[PDB]
Formats: sequence, structure tokens, C-alpha cells
Amino acid sequence: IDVLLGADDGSLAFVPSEFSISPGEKIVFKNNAGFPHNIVFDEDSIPSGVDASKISMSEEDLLNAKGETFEVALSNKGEYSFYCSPHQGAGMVGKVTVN
Ligand SMILES: [Hg+2]
Repeated sequence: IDVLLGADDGSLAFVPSEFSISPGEKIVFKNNAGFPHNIVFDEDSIPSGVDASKISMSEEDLLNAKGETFEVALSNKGEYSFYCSPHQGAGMVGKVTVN
């Protein structure tokens, strides 16, 4: 599935921000507008036993240019909350369900 980082009008959102995938499906996060952007999974809000470090950028890593991508595949079933660290407060958050 392709997820835009920043809407085409510059709003600080993941597009889409809520979505479902099957195990092993790759999410391609695409730097679009309003950067810098990153993707960080909340360790307290992902399935038990999942290593956040495997599926997240570092809070310190940033995508600074249009078209940079971050790709990840999830396999454990359940709900995954994620956010962009620099824009968390602006509401740039999302949740993926693996079902
Ligand atoms: Hg962001």
C-alpha cells in the first residue's frame, strides 16, 4: 500500500492515515509535502512481542526531500499506532491493522 507523507495541499497528515493490510504486505511511505517527515511506531501501541526498532525509523532520522521513501512489511496480526515525531502534536498520526 502507498501512504503519502503530507497531503497535496501541504497538510501534515498520512494519506491514508487508517488502513488494513495482510501479513507480509509492504507499506511504502512516500515523502510528499510538508517535510521533514519520519515514521515511528509506538512501542506501547503495537502487538505484544514485536520489536518497534525493526519496523520504525529512529526518532532522529528524517526524510527531507520529495520522493524519499520508507518501506516496511508487518507480519504479526493486530493494531499498530504510528506517528511522525516532529509533527506528532500537529496530529500527524496513523494506525494500521494487520488482519
Ligand atoms: Hg511529519
